[PDB]
Amino acid sequence: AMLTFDALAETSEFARKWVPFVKKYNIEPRAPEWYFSQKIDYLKDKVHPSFVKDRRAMKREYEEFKVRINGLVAKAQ
Repeated sequence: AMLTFDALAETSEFARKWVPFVKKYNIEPRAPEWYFSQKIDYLKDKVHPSFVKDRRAMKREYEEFKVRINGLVAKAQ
């Protein structure tokens, strides 16, 4: 029930980075929590030269997003 104007805009700004990312590199699975948490070594079958750099940026964007959300849950009491 976290839907608030800040929660919605942040989720949308993140999904607008994650969704292209998933399509471009055919990320499996598509859920970002399960993907980064499966530390099954994730380089198999990836061939694009921008992947390593983009995956590292994206992990940082996800992690920061997850924190901003945490701070919106705690700002609803």
